[PDB]
Amino acid sequence: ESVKEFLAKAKEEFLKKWESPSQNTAQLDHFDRIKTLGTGSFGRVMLVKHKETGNHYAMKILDKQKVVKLKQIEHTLNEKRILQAVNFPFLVKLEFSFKDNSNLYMVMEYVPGGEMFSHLRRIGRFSEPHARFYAAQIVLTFEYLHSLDLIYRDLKPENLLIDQQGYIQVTDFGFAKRVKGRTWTLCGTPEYLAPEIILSKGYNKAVDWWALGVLIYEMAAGYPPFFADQPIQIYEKIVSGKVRFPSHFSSDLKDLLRNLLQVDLTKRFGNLKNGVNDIKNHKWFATTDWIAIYQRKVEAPFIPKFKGPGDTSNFDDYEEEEIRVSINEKCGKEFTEF
Ligand SMILES: N=C(N)c1ccncc1
Ligand SMILES: N=C(N)c1ccncc1
Repeated sequence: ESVKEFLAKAKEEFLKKWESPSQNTAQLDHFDRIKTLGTGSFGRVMLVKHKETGNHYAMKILDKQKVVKLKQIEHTLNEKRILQAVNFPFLVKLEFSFKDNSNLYMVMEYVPGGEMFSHLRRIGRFSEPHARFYAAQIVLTFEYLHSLDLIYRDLKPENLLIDQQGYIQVTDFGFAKRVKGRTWTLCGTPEYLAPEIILSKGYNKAVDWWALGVLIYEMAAGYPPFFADQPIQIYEKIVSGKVRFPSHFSSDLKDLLRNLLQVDLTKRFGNLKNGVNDIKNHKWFATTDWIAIYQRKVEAPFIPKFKGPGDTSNFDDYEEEEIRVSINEKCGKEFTEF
């Protein structure tokens, strides 16, 4: 009942913000730009500093014209509407949002420890206790998101930032969506796609649990289970129903992964009658104090090295491009609700 009442309040609070989203809560010249932290086909993330408070933030900047051309309008409206409505210890907090003639802006907390991906590639692979600590946070986060009828759809090490306490902060909700029932969009990253996405089926939250299997495998092995030079070859391996495990994997880890990497979505852990509890009660998680993880009372496997809230050393170097704002409004109709 404690979990039921927790999730009921979580949904109440989400729905109130979902039905009346915040809009236009800062403007660009409230900030100084410091450094580009990442770049994509239609957007960027920049470290910025608020000029009055001195606080640092990660500012996601999306080019409206490029969003339209890459057919990401609905997805970018999803991302902002969801981010301004959610609240969970392992989700990056949105602090401000606004738009101008050219761009959409989402200003969120800056997490200086960097992407899990960098740390995983630096060390090679995580020990099972280390992987399990992160996995437990994703399990709780998906329990939260799925109870709100939200599917995340982009789980991968690059989207998991490590904070000052060594805990995960999930970022990039660009593919997240509120879904009652099925949805159909081809999106994600090839190595993490569930078979039913590859096969163009109407799919559901079970794709997140498949991706968790991929993530746990990758954290514990150092590489994902389905790897190939071309996406088509990755997809053939994903749908095959065959995975090989390193001998150093524990038997419990292999058993959990076989049930998360279940190609038949109707047999996949997280999608059975007991839902998330088939995962939480699995022997691989026997040492996990779920409440202590939620309360952030467990000592983390490591704390990232950084000097302070403005340190960018755990992110990499990109060409610094202008934040140009047209004299004329672009795509106003498409982004009215942003
Ligand atoms: N890539 C990001 N959205 C990000 C968020 C927070 N801190 C750093 C990066
Ligand atoms: N003390 C623990 N590790 C613990 C394990 C499972 N459930 C609660 C606590």
